[PDB]
Amino acid sequence: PVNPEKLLVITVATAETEGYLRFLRSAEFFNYTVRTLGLGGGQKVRWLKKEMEKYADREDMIIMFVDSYDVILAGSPTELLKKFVQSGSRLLFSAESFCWPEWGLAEQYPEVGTGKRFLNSGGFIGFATTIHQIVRQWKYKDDDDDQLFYTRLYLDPGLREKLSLNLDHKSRIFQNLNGALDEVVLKFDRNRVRIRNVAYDTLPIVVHGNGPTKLQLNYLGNYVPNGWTPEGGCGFCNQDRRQPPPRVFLAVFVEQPTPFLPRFLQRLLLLDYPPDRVTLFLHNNEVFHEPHIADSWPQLQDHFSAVKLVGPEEALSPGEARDMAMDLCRQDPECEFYFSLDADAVLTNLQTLRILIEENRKVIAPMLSRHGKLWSNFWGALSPDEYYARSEDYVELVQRKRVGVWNVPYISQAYVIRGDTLRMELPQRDVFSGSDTDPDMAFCKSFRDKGIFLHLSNQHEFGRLLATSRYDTEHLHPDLWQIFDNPVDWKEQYIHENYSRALEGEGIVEQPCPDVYWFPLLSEQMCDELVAEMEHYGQWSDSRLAGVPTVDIHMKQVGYEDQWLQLLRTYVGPMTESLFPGYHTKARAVMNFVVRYRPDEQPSLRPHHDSSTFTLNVALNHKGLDYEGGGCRFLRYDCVISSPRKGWALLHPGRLTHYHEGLPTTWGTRYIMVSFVDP
Amino acid sequence: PVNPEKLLVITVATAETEGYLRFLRSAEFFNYTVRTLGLGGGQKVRWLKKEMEKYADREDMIIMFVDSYDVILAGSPTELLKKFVQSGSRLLFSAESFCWPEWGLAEQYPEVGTGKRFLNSGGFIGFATTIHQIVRQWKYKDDDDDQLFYTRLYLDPGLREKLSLNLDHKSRIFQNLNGALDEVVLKFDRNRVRIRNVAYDTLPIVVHGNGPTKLQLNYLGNYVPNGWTPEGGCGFCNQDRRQPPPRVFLAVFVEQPTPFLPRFLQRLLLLDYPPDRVTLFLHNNEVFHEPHIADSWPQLQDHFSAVKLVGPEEALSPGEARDMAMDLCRQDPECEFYFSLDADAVLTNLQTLRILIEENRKVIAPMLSRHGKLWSNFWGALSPDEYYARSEDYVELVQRKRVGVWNVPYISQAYVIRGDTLRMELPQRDVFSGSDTDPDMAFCKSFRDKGIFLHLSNQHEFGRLLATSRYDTEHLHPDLWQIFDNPVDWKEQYIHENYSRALEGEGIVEQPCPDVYWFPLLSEQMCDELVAEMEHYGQWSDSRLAGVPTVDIHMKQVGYEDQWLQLLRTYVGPMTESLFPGYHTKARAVMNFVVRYRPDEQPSLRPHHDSSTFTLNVALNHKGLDYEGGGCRFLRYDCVISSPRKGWALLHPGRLTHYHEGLPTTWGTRYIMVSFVDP
Ligand SMILES: *[C@@H]1O[C@H](CO)[C@@H](O[C@@H]2O[C@H](CO)[C@@H](O)[C@H](O)[C@H]2NC(C)=O)[C@H](O)[C@H]1NC(C)=O
Ligand SMILES: *[C@@H]1O[C@H](CO)[C@@H](O[C@@H]2O[C@H](CO)[C@@H](O)[C@H](O)[C@H]2NC(C)=O)[C@H](O)[C@H]1NC(C)=O
Ligand SMILES: *[C@@H]1O[C@H](CO)[C@@H](O)[C@H](O)[C@H]1NC(C)=O
Ligand SMILES: *[C@@H]1O[C@H](CO)[C@@H](O)[C@H](O)[C@H]1NC(C)=O
Ligand SMILES: O=C(O)CCC(=O)C(=O)O
Ligand SMILES: O=C(O)CCC(=O)C(=O)O
Ligand SMILES: [Fe+2]
Ligand SMILES: [Fe+2]
Ligand SMILES: [Mn+2]
Ligand SMILES: [Mn+2]
Ligand SMILES: [Mn+2]
Ligand SMILES: [Mn+2]
Repeated sequence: PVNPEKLLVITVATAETEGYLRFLRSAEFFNYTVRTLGLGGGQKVRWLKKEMEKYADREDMIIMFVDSYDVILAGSPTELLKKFVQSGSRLLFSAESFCWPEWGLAEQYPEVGTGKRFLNSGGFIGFATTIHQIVRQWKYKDDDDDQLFYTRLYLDPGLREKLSLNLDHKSRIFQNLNGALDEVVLKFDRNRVRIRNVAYDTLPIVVHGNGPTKLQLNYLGNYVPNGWTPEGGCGFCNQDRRQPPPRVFLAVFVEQPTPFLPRFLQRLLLLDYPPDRVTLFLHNNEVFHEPHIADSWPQLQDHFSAVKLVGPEEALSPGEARDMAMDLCRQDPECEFYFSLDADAVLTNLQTLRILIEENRKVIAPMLSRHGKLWSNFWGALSPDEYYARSEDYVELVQRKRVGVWNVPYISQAYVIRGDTLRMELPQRDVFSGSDTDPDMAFCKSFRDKGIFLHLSNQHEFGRLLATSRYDTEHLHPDLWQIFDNPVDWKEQYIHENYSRALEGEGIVEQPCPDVYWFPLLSEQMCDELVAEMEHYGQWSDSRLAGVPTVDIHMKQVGYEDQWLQLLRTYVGPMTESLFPGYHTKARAVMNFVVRYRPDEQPSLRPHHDSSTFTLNVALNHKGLDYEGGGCRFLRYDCVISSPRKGWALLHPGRLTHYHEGLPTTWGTRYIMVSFVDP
Repeated sequence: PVNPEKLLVITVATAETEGYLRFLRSAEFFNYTVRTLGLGGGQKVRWLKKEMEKYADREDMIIMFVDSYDVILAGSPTELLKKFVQSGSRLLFSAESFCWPEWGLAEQYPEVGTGKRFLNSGGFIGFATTIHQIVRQWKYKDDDDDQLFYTRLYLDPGLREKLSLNLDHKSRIFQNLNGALDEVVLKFDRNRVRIRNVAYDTLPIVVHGNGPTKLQLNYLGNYVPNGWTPEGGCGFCNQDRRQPPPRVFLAVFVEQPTPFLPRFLQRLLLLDYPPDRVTLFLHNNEVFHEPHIADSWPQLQDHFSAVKLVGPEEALSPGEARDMAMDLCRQDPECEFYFSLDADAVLTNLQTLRILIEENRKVIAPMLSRHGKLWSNFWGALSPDEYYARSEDYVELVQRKRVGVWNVPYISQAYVIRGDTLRMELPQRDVFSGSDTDPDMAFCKSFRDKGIFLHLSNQHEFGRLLATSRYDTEHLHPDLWQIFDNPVDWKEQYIHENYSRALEGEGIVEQPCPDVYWFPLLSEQMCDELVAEMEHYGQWSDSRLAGVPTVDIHMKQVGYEDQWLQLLRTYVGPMTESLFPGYHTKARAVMNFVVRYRPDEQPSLRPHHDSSTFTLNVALNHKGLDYEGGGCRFLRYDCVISSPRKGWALLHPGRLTHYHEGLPTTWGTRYIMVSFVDP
């Protein structure tokens, strides 16, 4: 039984990158001793050769040399030394599928049955004496290949047998990922994750993301060895910092017509971060949003430490605008953090900026998804063309079956970047631009090209993404038509704030007349925009029974029937079934129309029955302020609703029993919305 | 100016028939002096010749000889004498269109332009001396024609010129009806009626219904001269009597299957006449009515002085049965009046027998019509074939625009006959039988053949006639299907007695639950016969909405849909419009059915909505006596109708609001009738 205190791990690193630190944390988890050369590829052997002179006689010592930037450790020193002894080798190299650099040498390699045949110098383990005898032979220069130097020495059949050199053909200790991606799966335990090679049924110690397998290693690195575990949750999510706070440049990008932009702009005033510590940059590419931004700008200027607007007049491309905002932070030594936030990102968590800063990463994004769907502001995997690909754990992340902070190949729409990273590691201006590749992908490639991890946190609920795809802007109030595409935000803007409480009970609903129910339905903004949309149409004027017309406009005339029918199904239907227990509705309504009452034209509506099972009657403006005059009188009951409430609706039967009358409007203008449901 | 005291009217009569008395009353109206020969046709001249010897020298005297049985006087003696002087004749005969008996003598008659050419001995006026010179020449015998005797003397041209004989060619004084029916119309005044000859524009004094114009004279006799006047009403209706009362034989004839016979039999017990003075004869030709009559017979026997039933077993024809009943009165000297009453005659006036007896006629019928139509129990006129013909005043009589007691050619279904008339004037037994002519016409001919008037009184409202035409007897309770043909009697039997008061108001209708109305609709007899008709069918088992069947029978299965739909239109529709002001109904209902609740089969009905605008729910039996168990529960109201009332119906909305439940029937059997109206 070899002594773990006799095992030394040697690696090379010239900077403490995130990949090097990820390797080190995996080594510390298993209590390895690590010796790092070069913190102050032929240069690797030069440093190792020098380092090995101290151990030229140490037959008692076992040394494992591995890369660090693209390596993680998955097993303990005890298991590692046990497998090394089981190999019966005195210096065991990692094996792989490809013979590089010299392809011609593939002939001299011994025949291997089912295992890997060729050597890989990214990982080997052996006695210090044997290793010293190999690396002392290096005399070349730093730019010459170390793989071929180790190669050439191995294919010397006399030296291979003298020093007992071997390759780990079946990945018992070393797992090189290149050419073996389909052999490697995660193997889970309670508080630990490692990999299994399903082709050889081994549990390797060293995971080497050699070649173009860096993202596959980033994926494995999110779990192995203590990254995320079924019982402890994620391991580095808590350890890395899970009076005044840092100064932030907040950059907002409006690159397309976007629903609910006034709501987004107002939400910027609500973010829970000292506004005297935030500098706002806003780029707007759309003339459609200029009034929205002009409306909000006085509040934004009074809120934040400084503000800057770059408008459509400047004709900046999205990539040119993102380069500009990011460089404004880069060239300002007081910008400690850069917060990029796209207009289609809805932040429900107002502490999002604090939470992301505390995670203490170079680059980190909050996870945001389209409501109820899988599409999110990140990708788990890339196609070889850098097109989207679904990763093995993407659904679990999006559905928050697994929460944590994840190393991912692509993020978008919202991220927080350390300002010192922009200055020291990505100093160039062409981060998003400079190629015909998409600006958002060019950004991610730029960071991946520097070995900077792109982190994604689903540790908290942060918000959602708006659908902007086919946002029809040919309306006076286009967000009225957003009931299908963004129903969550449509509800928060247009459905009455106290509706849900009324639907759930709590005594909001009233019964002012027998079997006439009264509940809040529409917000004041919905009422104003619906009225304004009706008057914008302008062409004013039904299924009533007396023994009966109104000046009105039907939803179909203005192209709002399908939308109003959706509101009926989603909000009125459930309300009716709660208030008339035993009745069930699909919210059929052929008659949906706004009627206008004025003393100048039609001020009243004579007694009648509606052609409906029940009628919805929503006031749309204020009694007293917008009109003087009565509301609705149900004759068989001697009951009048004298004071209608703007966003509140009446629910009453349409036939037989509720003969009703529209009392004359005596001043101003009275607008109501009425649907004859279930005819 | 000739003196009216110098005018003597001479007529002949061997008995004081109604026609003679009608003539006399018309003579008394104008204050004529009448000398009647023979109260103790050649015999007419013999009596006149003898009578004239007293006046052979009376040049101061004017004498008018007229028949009496078929004559009425229409003008005064003053007008008569004025016209006689204007004629410039000394003996003026009536003229007519036909030369009888000898047709050959038509040549010797003087040419007449537009007027009547030939003589008629039924009426003439002249000086007593001139008349004596003519009638003293008669020496023949009583069976020889008087017309030819007067004829032959007139066509003697020398005697015609010597005595100044003339004919009333243009009907200035005498109006013979035969051959001039289209020349004669009534001329009305305030308190007097006479005739005008429109062909000559005259106002005759003497109306002679000679030949086959006796019925036309009877028609004129109903008005002329003081018969019926626009301002005094009828003149003989009041004058002829308009402790114990006379004994009556009441004869009832059931000659066809007749609706509501139990009601007729019960009504016999209600007639306002001392039953100890009435003897009941009832003939029933129908086996269908034997149970009806057997049911009633103990009450009838205990009510009347004596009773006799002649059943279908005897195989009497209608004419043989009417002869038998009438002869039972004829051969009984204690039968002072015979009252014949057909089963299809509904007497609403319970004093009908008293009223008709008081009118003091030989034969008189109360006017009865089919409800709302013109057909009645009398004819105003006959075709020459004795088929029905409409008279000039028939509609006025039927509509009671003119009321009185009318001399008519035909009566049926109800009449009161003086018993002494049967004994002394119509002693034969073959009154209705003896020929292939219809029994009811043979009866009328028999009386007309004896100069007996058939009177008809519409002075009061007496009753109506049932439709019996196509009475379908293939039912357990055939009168249930009589809603179309006899709706007045159908209502009195089957509609709840307090329905009409409830429809008119008066606080009968109740509202036990909100918008559930409760009113009496069906009589207990309707409920029992409907239930019994359902069980007679036997084959027990819908448009309900829950989140829902019943053991029931639909009206269509038993052939009662059209009838029930008529009840809905006539009685439920108006009730619904009164109780739901503003709602209007045509009473559409596709679902009409009786459901049965029993603990053994289906005892309850789970909560549901009906497929209807409103639902009619009529209990059909008694809670407690027929079943134990609850009724109807409306869930949204916490309101139960625990005690249903047998003939009462519930009226409630069918959709949205009145989710309702049929509480379990725990004993017996519960029957209800339900219609889903206006689906
Ligand atoms: C929704 O309901 C809330 C509370 O039921 C309303 O807020 C109240 O408004 C009155 C005056 O308008 C205040 O005196 C109360 O203190 C408020 N309550 C709370 C809890 O703030 C609110 O106005 C309703 N929304 C709308 C649109 O009418
Ligand atoms: C129709 O209504 C009348 C009166 O409203 C009911 O007759 C009453 O019946 C009660 C007992 O049943 C008596 O005490 C009253 O004196 C009766 N009133 C009269 C005026 O006679 C009658 O029962 C109702 N008809 C039905 C079929 O229920
Ligand atoms: C690492 O070593 C320490 C003692 O220095 C020990 O307490 C700890 O449990 C070890 N951890 C592992 C994973 O071996
Ligand atoms: C008939 O004569 C009487 C007098 O005797 C007279 O009062 C009456 O008015 C007369 N009537 C007519 C109709 O001439
Ligand atoms: O003015 C009102 O409140 C009644 C409107 C109404 O009943 C209708 O539009 O049918
Ligand atoms: O039993 C009752 O009273 C309810 C009957 C009912 O609602 C129905 O027949 O639809
Ligand atoms: Fe209405
Ligand atoms: Fe029902
Ligand atoms: Mn490497
Ligand atoms: Mn309209
Ligand atoms: Mn005569
Ligand atoms: Mn049924």
